[PDB]
Formats: sequence, C-alpha cells, structure tokens
Amino acid sequence: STKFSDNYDVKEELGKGAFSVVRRCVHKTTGLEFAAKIINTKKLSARDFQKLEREARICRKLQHPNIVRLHDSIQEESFHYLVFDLVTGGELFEDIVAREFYSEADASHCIQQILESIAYCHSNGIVHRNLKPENLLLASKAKGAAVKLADFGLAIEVNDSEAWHGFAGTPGYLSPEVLKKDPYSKPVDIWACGVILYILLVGYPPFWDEDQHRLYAQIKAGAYDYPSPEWDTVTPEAKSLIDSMLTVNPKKRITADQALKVPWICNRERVASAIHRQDTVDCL
Amino acid sequence: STKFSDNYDVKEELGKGAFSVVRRCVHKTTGLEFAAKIINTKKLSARDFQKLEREARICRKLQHPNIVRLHDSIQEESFHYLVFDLVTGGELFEDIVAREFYSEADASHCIQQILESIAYCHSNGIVHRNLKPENLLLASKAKGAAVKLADFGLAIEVNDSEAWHGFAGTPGYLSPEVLKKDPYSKPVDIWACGVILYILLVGYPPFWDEDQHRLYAQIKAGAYDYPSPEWDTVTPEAKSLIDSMLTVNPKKRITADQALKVPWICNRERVASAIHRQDTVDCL
Ligand SMILES: [Mg+2]
Ligand SMILES: [Mg+2]
Repeated sequence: STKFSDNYDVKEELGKGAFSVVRRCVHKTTGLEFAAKIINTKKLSARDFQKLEREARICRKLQHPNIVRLHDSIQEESFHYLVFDLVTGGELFEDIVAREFYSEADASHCIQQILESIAYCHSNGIVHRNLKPENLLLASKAKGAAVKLADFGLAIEVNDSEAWHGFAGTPGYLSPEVLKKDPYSKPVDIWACGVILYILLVGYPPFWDEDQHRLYAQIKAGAYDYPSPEWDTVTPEAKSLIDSMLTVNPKKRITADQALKVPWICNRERVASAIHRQDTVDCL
Repeated sequence: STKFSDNYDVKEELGKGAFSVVRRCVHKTTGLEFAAKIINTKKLSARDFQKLEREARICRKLQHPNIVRLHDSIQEESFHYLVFDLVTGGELFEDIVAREFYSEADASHCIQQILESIAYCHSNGIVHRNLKPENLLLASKAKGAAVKLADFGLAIEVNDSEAWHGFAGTPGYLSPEVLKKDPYSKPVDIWACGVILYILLVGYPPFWDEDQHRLYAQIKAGAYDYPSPEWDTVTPEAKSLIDSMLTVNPKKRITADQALKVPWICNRERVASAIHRQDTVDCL
C-alpha cells in the first residue's frame, strides 16, 4: 500500500531499464539489505503488466541459494516494488569476458551451481527458456560467490508432458527442438547449459554465424567441434559432459539431476578444500 | 495452374536470360519474399525443357542454407514459375573482382561455406559439375552473408561408382579426369573448389592460358605454382589444403567432408567472435 517507503530506506541506484530502476535498499527494522526494482506501473502496457505478474508469481515460489530470490512484491500508488536479493558481483557474462575463460576446476564449480539452480526450477515445474551468461549474476565479487539465476520473464510452468510453448529464447542458446518448432519442455534449459559450459572453458560459443539461417542449421544439426589448440588440453570428461547436454534429440539429452552426478562435476579435487580450522559462531 | 498470380505479388526485375526473366515477388498471405524465375515455355526447345525439368527436380530435393533453394515450381498457360530464395548480394565472382582478393580468414570462411554446400550435395548423390564464382551467390550485401550454390543445369545424380557422364563444365575449372575422358564422380567438384580457393587468396586462377591445348595440358598435369610476392605471406596450411584439392588422381583427392575437418578451416580464431550479448527473441 505504502508498505515500501514506510519499511525500507532507499539507497543508491544499481541499474535502470525501460519503465524501471533498481536501487539498493535497507529494511528499517531489521537492517537487511536488498535490491528494489521500482516499476512505473501507470506507464506499463497491458502485455508488460502481464509479464510482470507472471514473473513475480513464478519468482516468489522459487527459494534456492542460486536463484536471485524475490522477498516482497508491493504495489504503491504509481510504482510497484519488487524486493529481491542484492547481488553485487555483476553478470557472469562480464566475468567470463574479464577472465577470458575458466579453468576446468572453476568451470566445473560454476556449471555445478547453474545446474543446481536449473534442477531446482525443473523439480518445481518451471522452465526458464532463456538461460545465458547475462542472466546469471554473481552474488558478490568474492571468489566462490553463489552464481544466481535471474530474469524469469520468459519462464513457463510445465507438467510432465511436452507442449508447444512458442518460439522464444536467445538465438545462440536456442535448442534444436525450439528451432524445429517441436513440442518441448525442461530439456531446452539443459541445451543452454551446454552452450554456457562450452563458453566457460574456452571463452567463445559452440554455435556462431553472422548468417542466422546458417546458425540455426548448425544448432539443429548439433554441428560444433573442439578446435585446437585451446581444446587440446581440456579433458575428455569435460567434452563428454558438453556432448551429453548438446544432444540434439531432447529425449536422449542429459537432465540437470543426471549431470550433477557426473564425475567431472562431483569428483572432488580437495587439496585446497581439505579440513581447515573454522571459527565458532555464537549468536546467544 | 494459375497458382502464381493468385498467390504472389510481382515486384521489380532482378535479371534476364534467354527465354526467362527473374523478378522479386512477395507471397501475398505470408509476406515472404522470393525471386521468381519466369520462363516462356512455349518458346523452349525440347532439350531446353529437358534441362528445366532436370534442374527443378534436382533443386527441389536440396535444402541447405548454402544452396539457393527452390520452394515452388508452377506451370501457368505459357509461363513456368520457379520460386527460389531471394539473394541480393550478387555473384561471388563480382565480390572477388571488387575486393581483388580475400584475407586468409575470409577465404577460409568463404570456402568453408562452399564446401559445406558441396558436401551436402554429394551426400545426396548430386554432383554439380560446374562450380565457379559466377555460380555462387551472396545472400545479401551484409558481410558474413551465406554464400549460396546456384545453377544446377549441369548437375548429375550419381551412385557409389564412377561413370563417364560426358564432357561438360567450364574450362578453367575442369578436372583432369574429365579432360582425360576418364569415368568420374564427386571429386570433380572438389577440384573446382581448389581452383576457387586459389582464386580467393590471390585474385587470379591457378590455370590460365589463351591457348586451350596448353591450358588443358597444364590442368591434366596439375601444373600450377605459388608465385611471389603475393603467395609469400600466405600460410603453408592454406597451400597444403589447395594441394589436397588440386590432386590429379581423383582417388587420392580430398573429399568435401575431409576438407571441412582441416585445421585451416576449423581452427577458430575467435577474438572477434568471443562471447557477445545477444537480444532475446520473443514471438509469443
Ligand atoms: Mg538479461
Ligand atoms: Mg552461371
């Protein structure tokens, strides 16, 4: 109602879009920090509003450390306030660009988190449909910070069967079944995970062509390779996992639950994560 | 029947030949654009008609982004209408002339597409027999536009063996086996690909003589070289690939499938094709 200005202190602007700005805020009585997406609702089109309602509704259900969580959704006179987790680490996209590419150890940890977020969504009947590095946010700048899934604006709710949910997504990450206009479901997100994993390891995507007819033909055929020298020193296990995700027939494609059990993901190299002294916590 | 004028709006003339004109057209109910080759069929000779039937039949089977595709073939009273992909980028011939020659990076991308079109034809039992820059069309003027194979007027359907299919093709691109009048097959097109690749890199052909007896002797012997200074700075990999294609014995000549796996073709220099932000598509 006026439940936002009464309850939160607004701080500095974090970002802006069409019809909205995101500002950091602090809840007054508890001191917890959040990011408030502040939307001018009198200037939203009927479709824009439909998309906001769907995204808030889907987002409110999803509570996992690797999802940017929605904590409150508040309608004031002319503005709507969506109070999300605060993330300060920037997009995974920007981090890949800055680092050029990830070691196998880092890529494995990164895609593990991405797959855990996707497994959690799928177990709750949500298919994201637009997974890409721009939609994955690092919780903070500290190494090991959670990678968190964002932007559920294209997400759909699914049951246990495939359906034609429409042509939507981002071209370099689109799955063959969406490009063929076949009914589809959860596996579309695993194909995008495969694209991301390939990008993590070498810093460029498996499917790239300035002619979109060629690009979509290549995706539909599952036509990609592992060029020298950059792939030369990458393990067969990493490539095999990518192949399992970039499997053209979605019925034969690995699921997120299955991928999380693959040795390359869960065979723990633990010299730098052996036992360590830990401080006591005492909140009594 | 009258299925063309009822279904398409004809626009401006794109080109003309003997017995035909090509005009851009727009399909009325979908709005898609095409190039219609409009042929006066009452003025075609029996052989001309045989060639039209063969070319339409072969062309209708071939669906690949790097082939100028035939979408419909419609007989009206006195005119036949072949509704093809619209290409606005002109012949590869004209683009080579305008640019003089291609960088190794550009030549590699260009011949990759040409080889992909040829590999697709060969896998479908079609040998083009007349591959040359005049028969390769750029889909549009934008850089990276698909290079598309055209003019299947001399194409043949082959099984897994060699046969004598006759003496036909274009002199500077003819293979040694056709000039020797040996049985031949798919490899003839790879020899022409080699001629084209040499032309792409330096802007002139490997075999040129105003005396045709000399020209054909030189081709049959595989007699060409890499003159200074223009070849001086071209990599050994580019030359080795050309040598593999310009291999006189067709049984030892590289195939299109094999050439597409050569590092010079698929070792991706990807600084300018690393990850990039991509827009969402939403057609819902
Ligand atoms: Mg985004
Ligand atoms: Mg021609």
